[PDB]
Amino acid sequence: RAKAKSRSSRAGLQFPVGRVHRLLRKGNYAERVGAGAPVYMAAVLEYLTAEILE
DNA sequence: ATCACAGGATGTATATATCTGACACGTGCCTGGAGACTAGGGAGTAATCCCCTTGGCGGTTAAAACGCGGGGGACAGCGCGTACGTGCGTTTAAGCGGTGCTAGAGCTGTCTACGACCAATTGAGCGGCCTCGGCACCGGGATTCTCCAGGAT
Repeated sequence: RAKAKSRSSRAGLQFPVGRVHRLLRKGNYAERVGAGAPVYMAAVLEYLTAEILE
């Protein structure tokens, strides 16, 4: 049994990834969401967040 | 000097006849709509808890309302001159039609890596709690604005 590990850490991100994946698959955006979509998106939201805050 | 009218010139709308290709209708599929069936999760209902909206009171205070005087902008009127509009004649390449080539859209069939799904485990994040520190406000002083008088242009 591997230890549970936050994806944000894995991706080197501060924004949550599992949650983004979760949001993407529902809200009825699509029947299915690919593994790399949540990750790509989390990076984008984080990037923009940084620009405004900076 | 201005009004209107009549004539000409021009451009528009009108009826007419003919042409053609874009619609209206019919045929033959064929695959998506409709009927029939079960299974189970979402929506509906009521309980009820308590948070937050409503209404009311009294002070106190800044903010609105009102009035007056006077400068400054909005507006109308005038005249200059030039930058556009209109019409003519020459030049351009747009549009039409047809030809020929093949690059890439669109569809078929096969196979497999990917994600939905489900059950188990747990730690990342949310609610509630205390603590005190950055921000808002007070009062005083510094200096940085605007505006008028008087002396230049």
